[PDB]
Order: sequence, then structure tokens, then C-alpha cells
Amino acid sequence: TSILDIRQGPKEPFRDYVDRFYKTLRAEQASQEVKNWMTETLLVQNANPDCKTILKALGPGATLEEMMTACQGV
Amino acid sequence: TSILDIRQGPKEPFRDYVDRFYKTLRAEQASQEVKNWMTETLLVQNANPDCKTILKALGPGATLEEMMTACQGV
Amino acid sequence: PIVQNLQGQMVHQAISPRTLNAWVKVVEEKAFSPEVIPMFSALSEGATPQDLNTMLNTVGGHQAAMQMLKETINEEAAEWDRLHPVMREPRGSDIAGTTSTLQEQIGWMTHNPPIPVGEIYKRWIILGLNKIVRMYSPTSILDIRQGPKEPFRDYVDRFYKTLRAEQASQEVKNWMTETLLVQNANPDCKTILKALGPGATLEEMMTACQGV
Amino acid sequence: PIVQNLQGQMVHQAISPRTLNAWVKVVEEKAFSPEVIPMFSALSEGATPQDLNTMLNTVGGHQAAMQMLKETINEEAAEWDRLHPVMREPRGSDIAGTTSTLQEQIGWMTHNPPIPVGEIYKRWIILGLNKIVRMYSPTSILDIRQGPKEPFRDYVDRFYKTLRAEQASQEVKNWMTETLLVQNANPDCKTILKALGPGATLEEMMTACQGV
Amino acid sequence: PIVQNLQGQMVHQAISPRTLNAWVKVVEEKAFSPEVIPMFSALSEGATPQDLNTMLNTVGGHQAAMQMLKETINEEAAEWDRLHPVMREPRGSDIAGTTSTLQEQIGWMTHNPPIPVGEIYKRWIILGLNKIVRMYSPTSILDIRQGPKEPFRDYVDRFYKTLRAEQASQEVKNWMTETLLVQNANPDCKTILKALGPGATLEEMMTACQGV
Amino acid sequence: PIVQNLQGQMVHQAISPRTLNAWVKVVEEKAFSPEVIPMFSALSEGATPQDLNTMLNTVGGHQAAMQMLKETINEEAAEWDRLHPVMREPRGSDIAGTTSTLQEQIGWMTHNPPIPVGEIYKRWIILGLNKIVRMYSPTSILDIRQGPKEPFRDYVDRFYKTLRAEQASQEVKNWMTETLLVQNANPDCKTILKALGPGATLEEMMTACQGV
Amino acid sequence: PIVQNLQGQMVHQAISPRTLNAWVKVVEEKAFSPEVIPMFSALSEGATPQDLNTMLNTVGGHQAAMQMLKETINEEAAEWDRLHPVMREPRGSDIAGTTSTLQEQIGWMTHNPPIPVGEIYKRWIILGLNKIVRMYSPTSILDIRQGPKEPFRDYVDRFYKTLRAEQASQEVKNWMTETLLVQNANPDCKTILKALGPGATLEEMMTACQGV
Amino acid sequence: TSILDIRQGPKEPFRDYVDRFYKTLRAEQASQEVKNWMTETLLVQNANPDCKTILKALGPGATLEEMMTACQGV
Amino acid sequence: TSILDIRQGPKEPFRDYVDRFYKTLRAEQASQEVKNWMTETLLVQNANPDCKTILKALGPGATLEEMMTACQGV
Amino acid sequence: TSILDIRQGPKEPFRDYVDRFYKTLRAEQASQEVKNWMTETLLVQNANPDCKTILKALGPGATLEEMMTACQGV
Amino acid sequence: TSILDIRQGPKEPFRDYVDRFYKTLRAEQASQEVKNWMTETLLVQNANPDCKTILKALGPGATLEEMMTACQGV
Amino acid sequence: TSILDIRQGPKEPFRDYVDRFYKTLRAEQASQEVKNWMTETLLVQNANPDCKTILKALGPGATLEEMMTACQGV
Amino acid sequence: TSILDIRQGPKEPFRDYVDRFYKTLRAEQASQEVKNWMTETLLVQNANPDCKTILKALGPGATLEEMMTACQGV
Amino acid sequence: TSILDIRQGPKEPFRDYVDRFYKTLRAEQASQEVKNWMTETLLVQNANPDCKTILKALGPGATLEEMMTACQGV
Amino acid sequence: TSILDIRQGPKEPFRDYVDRFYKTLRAEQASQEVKNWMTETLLVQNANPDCKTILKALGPGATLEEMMTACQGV
Repeated sequence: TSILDIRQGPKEPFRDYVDRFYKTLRAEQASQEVKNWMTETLLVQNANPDCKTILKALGPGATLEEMMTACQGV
Repeated sequence: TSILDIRQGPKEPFRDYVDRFYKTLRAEQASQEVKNWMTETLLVQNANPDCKTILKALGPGATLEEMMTACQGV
Repeated sequence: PIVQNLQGQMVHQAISPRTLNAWVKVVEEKAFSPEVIPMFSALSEGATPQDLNTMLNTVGGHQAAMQMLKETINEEAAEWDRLHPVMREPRGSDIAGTTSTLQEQIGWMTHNPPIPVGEIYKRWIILGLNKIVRMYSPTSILDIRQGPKEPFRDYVDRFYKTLRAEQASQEVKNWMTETLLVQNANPDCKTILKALGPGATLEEMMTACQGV
Repeated sequence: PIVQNLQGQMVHQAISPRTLNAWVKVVEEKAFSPEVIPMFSALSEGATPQDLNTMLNTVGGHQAAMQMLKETINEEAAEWDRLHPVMREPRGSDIAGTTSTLQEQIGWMTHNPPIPVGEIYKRWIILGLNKIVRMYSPTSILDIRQGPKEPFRDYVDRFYKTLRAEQASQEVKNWMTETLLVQNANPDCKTILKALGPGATLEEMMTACQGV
Repeated sequence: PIVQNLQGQMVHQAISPRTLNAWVKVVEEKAFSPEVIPMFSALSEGATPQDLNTMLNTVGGHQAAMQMLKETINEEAAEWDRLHPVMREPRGSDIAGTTSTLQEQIGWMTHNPPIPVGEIYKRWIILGLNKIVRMYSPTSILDIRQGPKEPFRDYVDRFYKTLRAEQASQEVKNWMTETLLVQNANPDCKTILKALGPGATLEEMMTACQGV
Repeated sequence: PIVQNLQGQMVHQAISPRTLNAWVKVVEEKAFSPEVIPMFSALSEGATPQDLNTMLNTVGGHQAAMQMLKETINEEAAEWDRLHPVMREPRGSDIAGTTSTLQEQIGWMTHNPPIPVGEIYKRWIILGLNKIVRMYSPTSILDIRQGPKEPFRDYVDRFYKTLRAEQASQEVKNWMTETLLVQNANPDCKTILKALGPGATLEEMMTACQGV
Repeated sequence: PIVQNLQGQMVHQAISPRTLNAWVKVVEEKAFSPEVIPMFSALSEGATPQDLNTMLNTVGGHQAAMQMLKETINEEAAEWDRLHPVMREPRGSDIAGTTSTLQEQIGWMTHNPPIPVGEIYKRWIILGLNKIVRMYSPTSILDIRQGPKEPFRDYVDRFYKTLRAEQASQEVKNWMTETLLVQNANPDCKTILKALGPGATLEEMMTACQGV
Repeated sequence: TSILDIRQGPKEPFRDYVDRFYKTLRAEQASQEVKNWMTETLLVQNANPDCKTILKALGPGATLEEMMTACQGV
Repeated sequence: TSILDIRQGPKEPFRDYVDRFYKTLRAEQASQEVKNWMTETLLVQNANPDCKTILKALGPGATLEEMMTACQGV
Repeated sequence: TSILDIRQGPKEPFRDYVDRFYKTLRAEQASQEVKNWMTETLLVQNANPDCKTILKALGPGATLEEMMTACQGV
Repeated sequence: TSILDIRQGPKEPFRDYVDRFYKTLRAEQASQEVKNWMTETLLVQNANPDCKTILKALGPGATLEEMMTACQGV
Repeated sequence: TSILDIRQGPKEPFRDYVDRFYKTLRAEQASQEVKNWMTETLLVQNANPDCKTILKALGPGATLEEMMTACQGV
Repeated sequence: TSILDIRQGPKEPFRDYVDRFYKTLRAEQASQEVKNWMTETLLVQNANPDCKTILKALGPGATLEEMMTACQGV
Repeated sequence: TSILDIRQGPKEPFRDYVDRFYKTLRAEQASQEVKNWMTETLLVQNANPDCKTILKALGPGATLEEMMTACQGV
Repeated sequence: TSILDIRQGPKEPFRDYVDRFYKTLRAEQASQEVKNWMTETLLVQNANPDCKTILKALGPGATLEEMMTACQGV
């Protein structure tokens, strides 16, 4: 699995998806600005729709803390 | 249509509603203090229930760029 | 307040216990509806900054309201020092009455011409109370709509009450009373309010809508 | 108001903070029902034009009411100058207390005979408050009808309250109390009110309709 | 009212603005229920005829009530001149305070022994207010009946309130409280009120009917 | 009340018109609920017997209440003469202020040590008002039961209000608050009030029953 | 309170009869809701311990409340003697005003610098009133939940009112307003209050929830 | 019957009711101030709905002669 | 028709009956006291019952003005 | 009919109602201050719902010429 | 049974109820001021509806001899 | 009939029974203390039950006036 | 089409009728007072009934601005 | 779960609820004044209806040892 | 029966069980600390469940008075 094809399932809790995403990101180990892009754009774009709407409600530039505490009810 | 009648439909994209709103706001050509008030309060109040909560979460300081960026995912 | 002594000197008279209890009834029972600003302005009327602090100690029970007052008073004291760079000089915290003595406050209020540090601080307080009154508004003006069988007098009262709570400058208020007040009327009144045309004063609107 | 100093000179005493708060409660809580005119006339009782302006600053929150007062005061000041063409002379804006000093107002109020610039300006204000009370009337007198099970005392109270808000001269009021009050009664009372004949006083009407 | 000056002379102090506003609240808000007589008698307490006229100017808004006062005052002034045929003499219209100067009123009130023209005129006014309170009664005493589940305390309150509005002399009042109060009770209370027998005081009636 | 004159002599100041109107509002509007005793005791606070008679003249409209006051005052004046057999001597009817001059009352109140004829007569009046408050109680304490969904704070308020109207000595009151207050609670509260055991203070009872 | 005599000496003026009646209305009619502390603090404002005892004699009708005051006053008087071991010395029961003369109280309040035995005893009383206000709370803060159609302004008012009755220190209050106020909101408001994030001030919470 | 129980029947002539009223009033023999009050107010209040309006139209000053003269036509 | 046999019909308005009555009275032209008796007694006695009750509610001695304004609703 | 009973029918022309109103106003012959009040307020209040709104839109200053001119089209 | 639970049955003789009441009052052995209050008020309030009215008619001053003498006929 | 066997019927008004009782007592003309006993005890004991309860509600020693006014509703 | 026969249809918005009217008036180019008459009288008389009533509610002499803003809801 | 969501089930042992409560209280790691408040008030308020009454009967001073000792029998 | 096998029945009132318990304890006459243990532990443990819960609601160390007054409603 590339980081590009890690995706959140319908039932999958956001914290499980985030852990899969960042483990894949850590292994795939692209350069820092590619990691910035992936953690800002792919992390949201590959979230499931119910998380993706809650994430975009935060506006870009939020921390991972704020993203996880936001999605924790989904 | 008066600007007070420009209301976002339940499935209408926020960008299409903003386009209608600011077109009507330009046609009505109320003075700038009134336009400022309308862009700050009325644009939010007339958004549909999906977008309206996103816009409130940005706070009154939101800029039209931020408002559209956030609502683009609805 | 300030009174003349029998020796002719200006001297402090403490704000009376029932004037303070009247202000307590205003702060407690009115929940910062807009009446709380005229009633403050009235009960404060002669007040020195020491007396005004004695009044604000009542708002100190509403810790959320009290910090907005503290903020706006600190803000205006700083801006005062900013516009007025340095019989001592009336500095911002001296006008607030934290720094100044009572004799300094009365002195400022009784030089010729006086420096009205009471009325100044009272104006900073009223600007803070305006923020609090705005926060405690139950509705925005866009939520105020006339009922299907509600008198136009009641709807006008609700409208102007809400309009008076809100931040709107006079130009925005004028636009609201000209256009929201018509738009948000019930259809029976809205017909007449349109038929008068846009140049109608509130008197003409009300006397036309009377009993509808 | 005016008081005697210990030196025997007439001098200003400021209108008390709780008298102002009483007037604020009148302006705010009564929504310009006709009670607001007797209560103004009472709380104003000793007032100089400076004090009357301090009271009108309370109405300044009701910008629609306040401009009717400004209008009627400017109108009466102009008409005063028109009837009274020119120890200085009391001009219209001097009676309003925009132009005059406090010492000028008290002087006029304490010459022999005095010029009662307080009671004059107070009368122009009461004429403006009459306009405002009329605008805020919930109903016209023709809308006041008795309920099918409403006491005639309640209906008389509603009627005379509305009659007291309206512009009617005393001749028109007399016709209304003689004929509308009968016409708009419920049929049970209307029978008795007719059977008394047209020359019945309100006392005779009420004591006949008592408990119906 | 009358006060002692620092020079020792008796002198007029004008009836205070909030005492007048208290009287306005009595006249306006209580609709001439019987409370309006004790409250008049209280707020009037020190009043000269000039002050009493300043109070009656409040009733002048209720033109039907005001003419009953004018009538009863003219009637009693005439009867005063009739019983008292002629440091000037206190004539009826002088006691009314239309004819007399303020200094004449205070003089009469401060001769030794005084002529209490204030308390006299105040008594004629209270006799007029009694007529008005009677006219505004919502019910006659014969209409006052206890509800099927109404406390005897509430019914006694309603009864004595109505009894206090009515024209009944004390002998007629005594008969009413002895017999109507029993007759018009609900059957549960009426049983006990009969079982006490006719010589029962109101205390004995109430404590027996308590909680029924 | 009594005040110091500028000449240093103690002198009468008449009980103020709005203090009398405050007492009228207490007598009229509260229907002798137990609040009427603290409010009497407060408004009376400085009163001479002349002033206390001026207050009782307000109760004179409630002829049933007024005769209980007359009775209790005559009773206590007689018992005063009985305990105190005979700068004149303060006799019972002199303390009542029917017999004594105003100067005699103030003299007694300002000898060294004083005879507090005001506070004495005020205590006889309060004993009469206690009888009247007891008569006007809507319920006996045995009738006070908690509703099935009534807060224990409301029930405690109703209970202690009724307990405060009744004749119970402090020992009987203590037994009532210990046992009736539990017995008459609803079953939800009654369970907890029993589980605390009999030695529970009202604070412990209320904080346990809070929100039940 | 304390006033300056015409001879320049500080002297007692008794707490006015209508200030006492205002305090009676606070104790009687408000049932120890938290307003009773600001209103005490206001009406007390100039009070000597003799005056404060005259105010507490009003609470003496609420024997359960009065013993909590007695307790807290005795407790603080003992702790005062404990921190302050022994122009006489102000001992605890002297500050309570059981032991001290009136002249001793005014002396302490007018030495240079003064010992503010009035404001001290007033602070012990306010600590007792806080205990009583807490006992009479109708609900704990955990019981305060928003209704399904209740304005967030009303719910905030209920919440902060209850929060103000409770014993919570400011750190616990801060946690409550940050987290209970969100948790106990209805789901419509709770969504927005969560979407603002945890760092939201009450102003930001209210203006976002306005009209929901 | 007390005087308060003496009430005019719906078809009873006013003269027969007055005869019952003043007979009962003589039997009860209340003092003259109370009798005056009863003859003035209670005699009117206890009349039937037909006569009661006639009596009110005469005003409180009506004399028993005038009251009976007026009600004779009912 | 004698004045004695002029009578108001069931549907006849009072003013029409009064005009018939006074025209007959004017023609029959009895002496003044007989006219007084007829205008006070026959005028009421020959009114229809609904007018006759309203007339007797006025009490004798009323003017013809007051009699007509009273009956005008019948 | 009193002037207070003169009310415009739902299909009645405003000119026919004005003719009835001013005929009744002339018959009642109330004093001129009362007539002025009736012509200003009561003529408007008694108009039918179609005309009444037209008359209110002219304001209280309307003259009978203007009132009739405006209502001629109903 | 507490004394507050001792209540007279609808057909129970007043003497049998008094026997139960004063037996329970002796067992509870509350202090004499409380006993006095209970004998004066509670004994009356707990009587059945037939006897309770008899006891109230004697007034608060009734003595147990008088109370029993009166209720013996129920 | 002896005074001992004079008794009130079920429908008999108390005043009729009292008149029969005291006429029999007057004729039978026992000594004064026997009359006292009969007028206090037999008069109540031979009343019908509805009167007898109302009489005992008065307590012994009442006058005949009070006994008759009490029973007058039965 | 003469200006005399330009007429508003049932569904036709007032602004479309006004534009047809004034284009025809501009082409037909009668003298100024005839144009005044046509723009005041024919413009209203040839409006459809729902507009014609709203126009006459304005009273004669209104501007074309006020006429168009008035009819814009029809 | 927040500590405010930790509520005792109707059949859940008080020791198992306390274990959940103090585990969540340790995880949330609010400052000690807030923990003190939660252990004193919230632990009681969130108990089930059986245990809650037991805990209230111990008073606010109860210690967790005493609270558990008492509720062990539920 | 040993004190160990004295037990409260389902219907048995607590005072009857306590009397059986303490009579058995008095006869079996174990040493004082064994009696302390039995009166604290066995007395509660052998109570019926409805009493046992009410007893444990008191917390250990209560007097026998408080235990009996507590269970008296069961």
C-alpha cells in the first residue's frame, strides 16, 4: 500500500485510519514538504465522507490533535 | 429578489449561493456600512443548515476566502 | 457623588445604600437587556470613580460580564494614555480610580474648567455595558418576525429593542428600520407598509398599521 | 431643581439619581402608554431646563420617539420666538436650555415675577410626549369593544385609556364617551345603557351595569 | 408640606417628585380600588392645599373621576361656608387653595391653635375619592359568593374588599359581615359558619373554616 | 421619629409620606402574611407612639384586624399598669399615645436612662399583628404536604412560612420541623429524610433532598 | 451609618426605615437566591455593627437561616481572636457588636488608619449568607440541562445562577463553565459549542448559539 | 325564608314578589338602616330578569310606587 | 276609526302607529284634558305588546320624543 | 342608522358608500369638530377591506376628492 | 403507629378513636407543650368527617369531656 | 300519650315536635326538676335522628331558642 | 399597433407592458401633451386589472419609477 | 468516555462503577480541586438509583471506603 | 438452634428476629468479642434481604436502637 491508497473505511474510526496513515507515511518516508502535503491534503482527502466534512469544518492548518479530537465522535 | 430573499437551497453549492448573494448585493448597491453588515451577518444567516454551522464555527472574523474554502466540502 | 460642605469645600458623599440596591436590582433582575444602560447612566449620575467602582463591584458576581468590563476599562485607560501623553495629571488608571485618591478625583472634577473624570470613566463603563448587553441579546434582528396575529406596536417594540441591543451603527440601524422592519412584517401589515412607499416614517407606518 | 442655599441665594440641586432611574423605568417599561405623561409631569416637577434635558437624554435611546420630541421642542421654540419677539431675554433655544446658562435659567425662574422657563419647556415636552403616546396606541377608539363576558368596569377602563391616548379634543371626547361607549358595549350592557337614555353620566352608566 | 427654616420660620417644602410619582402610580395603576384612599392619605400626609392641588392634578387625566372630585370639593367648600359664616378668615375656596395664598395656608396651619386647612381639604378629597372608589367597584357585595373549592380566607378577602368599596354605613356593614358572609359561603363552609351560631367573630369563623 | 435639632434639643420628625405609603402597601397588598411583621418592625424603626398611631390608622380600614389591634393594645396597656403601679409617669394609655403629649413621649425616649415607650408600644403592636397574621393563615401546618413532583426547597418554604404564621412556641416548632416536615414529605423525599435519621439539621435534609 | 455632625465629630445615623424595609423585602421575597448577597452588601454599605445587627434581626424570622448566621459569626469572631491576640482593642465579640459600644465601633471606624469593623463584620455576615444561599439552591449544577427548544441565553442564565449559588472555588467554576455548560447543552447547541473548540469564551459561545 | 332567599320567579308578578319581600322584611325586623339598604339594593337584585332591567332603568332613586307602576306591565 | 280603536299591528313600526294615532287625535279633536289622557294612556294601551313594555319601562310623564326614540328599535 | 352603522358592503361602490355616509352625517348633525373626526377616521374605518387599504395608503391627509378618485377603480 | 397516623375510621366511635389517640400519645411521650398542641389541634384534625365538624363547632376551647359528650351521638 | 312516648316522626319538622312535646309537658305538669330533665334529655332522645345529631352538636345546656334555630333546616 | 391598442396580457409582467407601451409611444411620437395624457391615462387604462388597481392605489401624478416599483410584485 | 458519561448501570456493582469512575478520572487528569469536586459530588450523582440513596444517607463526608462498604450489599 | 442458624423469615418482622437472635445469643453465651462479632456480622448476615439492605445502609457500628428503628418499616 502506498500512502496514496491508504483510505478510511465506512465503519473505521478516525484514530485507526490516522494510525494506518502515519505508519505508512513513516515507512514511505518522502521528503518533508511531501509529508506536509500528504498530512494536510491526503489525510483529509482519503478520510471517509463523515470525517472529511468534519475535518474541512476546521479549515486548513489545524494540528493533528485538533483533527483527532474533532473526528472522535464519528 | 432583495438580498434578504437570497437564501441557499438545501443542495445548492455555497459558491453558487455566494455568487447569487454578491451579485444581488452589487445590484442593491446599499452604502458600504450596510454592505459590510450584510456580508458579515446576512450571508451567514441565509446559508443552508449544512453550511451555516461550518460558517459559525469559523467565527465572525471569517473571510470570504476562508468561508468558501471551508464550505467547498459540503 | 460630590456635594458642597458647610465650609464651602467640595466633598465626597457616598452613593446611597438604596441607590446601590437599585443598581443591584438592575444588574440582577434585568439580565443585561438594553434598559441596563440608561439605568446605569441614571443611577451613576453624580458618581466619582470611587462610586463607579462601588457600582461595578455589583457586576463582579457575573464573572463573564465583569471581565468584559475590566477589558473595556483597561482598553480605554490605555487609549486615554495614548491620546493624552503625560493638580497631578489625570492618567488612565487614575481615571479608573485604581491609582487616584478620592481627593484627586474630586479635585479634577472641580478645577476650573474641570476634568470630568467621573463622566469619562462612566462613558468607558457604558461602552463595556454595551458589549455585555449585545452578548446577552436573545436574538439577532434578522430573527425578529411579526406573528400572524401580533399587533404592529408589539412587533415594532420587539424590533427596536433588538436593534438597540445590536452593534449596528446609525447608518445600518437606519437601513434596518427602513427595510427589515417591512420585510419581516406579517403579510397583512407588509401590504400596507409597502403601499406607504419607502419614505415612510415610523409614525406613518404605525398609524397605518394600527389595529391590523 | 432649585433650592435655597444657606447664604439665601437660589441655587441648582441636580435631579436625584433615583428620580432619574424612576424616569428611566417610566420610559423603558411602560412603552409610552398614557401613564408616561403624568409620571413625567410628576418626576420633572421642580426641574430646570438643564434637568429636563437630563431627563430627555433617557428618551434618546428611542430614536423614533426622541426625534418627535426634538421636532416638537424646536417647533415650540420657534413659535415662542414668533409670539415673543426680542436678566437677558428668554429666547426659545434659551428656554430649551441649549443656549442658556444654568444661572440664566434659575435667574428667570427667580425674578419677580418669574419667567417659569422650566414649566414652559416642560409643557413643550409634554406636548411631544402626547404625540409619542398617540403613536404608540395599540388600537383606535373604534376598535375598543366590550367582550361577551367582560365587566363594564374593565371595558370603561380600556375605553377611557384609549380615549386618553388619542388626539381627540374635549368636544370629540365628550361625543365618544356619550355614544361610542354605548355603541361598542356588549348587548347585555348596551340594553341598560340605552334604557338610561342619552343624558347619563358615567357614574349612572357604571352603577347600572355593575355585575352584568 | 411645612418645614422649619433655619431662621425658625415655618416655610413650604414642595411635595417631592417621587412622592408625586408614587401618587401617580396609585392613581394610574390601581384603578381606584379601595387601596387608593389609604395611599392618598399617606402620601398627602404633610400636604398644604397647594400640595393637595398638585396631587389632584394627577387625577385630572381621569376626567370622569376628576369631575366627581371637583363636585365634592365645591360641595364641601359651600357647606363649610354654610356652617362657618364670616390672619384672614379661612373661607371654603381659601381652604380649597384656589383663593388663598400659600403663606395664608401655612399661617392657618401654624397659628395657635392652628386651623388645619390641609387636613380639612384632605378630608374633602378623601370623601370624593370614596365616591370614585365606589363607582369603580367591579361588583356589589351581593355578587360576592365563595367558589366550590375557594379558601375561606380568599372569600373573606374578596368580601371585605367589596364591603370596603361600598357606601354601607357601619351598621349595614355589621349586618353584612354577620349575615351575607355566611349566606354567600359555599355549602362546606356555610355548614360550619352556621354551627358556630350568629355571635361568631371573624376570627372564630376563619379559624373554624381554615383549610376547608 | 426623633431627631436632633440645630439647637441640640431632641425633636419630632414626622414619619415620611413614602414610609407611610410603604406601610400602606404592606397592609394592603400582603394580606397579613407573616412578612407584615418584619416590614412593620422595619418601617416603624424610629417611631414615637404618635408615629405608631399614624401607622395603625392604615390598619383602620381592616375593621376586623383593627379591633384585634385595639384589643391587644388595651390588654397590654392594662397589664403594663398592673406590673408598673404609679417627667410624668409613663402610664399604659400614655405609652399607647392616647393620653400622652408628643413632648412627653420624646422626653421618655430621651431621659437617661430612657424609657423606650416607642419600642414598648411597637412590641404590643407586633403582638397584635401576630394575632392577625395567625388568623389570616390560609392553612394549618398539618395541611402542608409536599406535592408528588414539588422541590423539597419549595415544600420547606411553604412549611416554614406556615410554621411562622402559627401560634406554636419554639418547643412545638422544633417538634414540627423535626417530625411533621418528614411525615408530610412525598415518599421520594420521605425515604431520604428517614435515612438521615432524626438528628438531621435542615441543611442536611435539604442538601440530601436537593433535586429529588 | 456614620455621618459628620455640624460640630465636626463623627456620629451615628441610624439605618433608615425604608432601607430596612428594602432589606426585609430582600430576605422575605427572594428566598435566599444569590441576589440576596449583592443586595445585602449594597443596603449594608455604610453600616456599623449596630446597624448590621439591626439588619440581621430581620433574618431572625428564618430560624434555620439565622442559626447558620449565628454560627458563622461566632466562628469568625473566634478565628479573629485567634489570629489577633490581645481606643480599646477590637475583639471578635466587639466587632460582632454584642460586646462593643456604638462609640467604640465609630471610634474604630474613624481612627487613623481606621479599623473597619463594619466592613469586617459585614464580610463575616456575607460568608454566612453564602452558606444560606447554598442551602436554598433548588438544584445542583449537574441538574441544569438545556431544554430542547430553550434559548442558549436562558440556559446560560440558569447555569451561571446555579454556579453562583454553589460552593465551587474559581478553579472548579472555570472547569464547570468550560465543560458542564457544553455537556449539558441540547444537541443543537452542543454541536456548535463543540465546533468552536474548548478555548471558547462565553461571548463566542453565546454569539454562535444565538437564536438556535 | 330569609330576605336573601326571597327571589322573584320567572313568571311571578312584581306586586306578588314585593308583597313577599316586604312581609319577610317586616318579619326579620332588621334595624332601619339595614332595611333601607335592603329596600334599595336587595329588592332590585332579587327581581327576575324581566323586571330587574326595568328597575335599573329607574335608577337608585326609584320609589316603590314608581317601581311597581313601571313593572305592572311585565 | 275612533281614537279608541286605533291600534298598533304586530309588524307595524311605532312611528307609523304614533302618526296614525296623532292624526286621528287631531281630527277627533277632543278637549285638552281628554287629549292628555289619550296621549298618555291610550297611546300606550293600544301599542303592540313589544312597544307597550318598552313604553312602560319609561314611567309615565315622558315626552313623545323619548317614547319614539325608545321604541325605535322595536 | 347611526353613522357608526353606515358600513360599506363587500361589493358596494365607494361613491355609493360615501353618499350614504355623508347623508347620514348630515342627518345626525353632530357639531363640526365631531363631524371632522368622523370624516377623517370613521369614513376610513367603515370602508370595506378592498377600499380601506387604498384609503390608508393615501394617509390621514387624504381629501374626499382624492379618496374617491383612488377608490373609483375598485 | 405515630400519633400522626392515628386517624378515626368512617364508622369508628369517637371514644374508641380517643382511646387509641391518648394511648399513642402516652407511648410517644413527647414533652408537655407538644402534647398540649397535639390534644388541641391534631386530635381534631384526625377525627372523621362526621365528628370533625362537631368538634370544630365547640371551638378550640373544648375539653375532652365536652368533645366526647358531643360526639357520643355520632 | 305520656311525655315519655311523644316522639318526632321521620318527616315531622322539629318545631311541630317541640310544640307537641311542650304541650304534653305542660299538661302532664311534673315537678320542675322532672321538667328540666325531660326538656333536656327526653326532648333530644325522642327527636328523630337527623334532629338528634344536630341537637347533640350543640352540647347540653343550650336554650330552646338555639335548639329550634339549629334544627330549623332539618 | 397604435398606442391606443397596446394592452397588458393576463400573465404579462408590468415592466414588459411598460416597455411595449413606451416603445410604441416613442415611435408614434405624438405631441408632448398627448404623450402626457397617454402616459397618465392610457398606461393605467390598458394595464391588466391586477396592475390597474395597484396603479390607481397610487393616485394620479406618480412617477414611472413609483408605478413600476409598485406593480413589480404583480 | 468523559467522566460525566461514566454512569452506573441498574445492575452494575458499585465497585465496578467506582473502578470505571476512578480510571476515567485518572485519564482525564483534571486538576486536584476539580478531582476533589468530582469525587465528592459527581461520583454520587452518577450512581444508580439503588446505590445513590445509600450514598446520600452517608452524607457528603463519606469516604470511598465507607461508600463502598455500604454499597457492597446492593 | 445455634446462633449461627437463627435466620429471619420472609414475613418475619425484624424485631421478632432480633429477639430470637439475642435470646439465642444470651443462652449460647460465647465470650464478649465473639458476641461483638455475632451482633455486628451474623445479625446482619442472617437478616432477610429487605432488612439486610436497610441495615447495611447504616454502615457498621450502629447501635441496636438505630438498627431496629431503621428496619421497623420492613
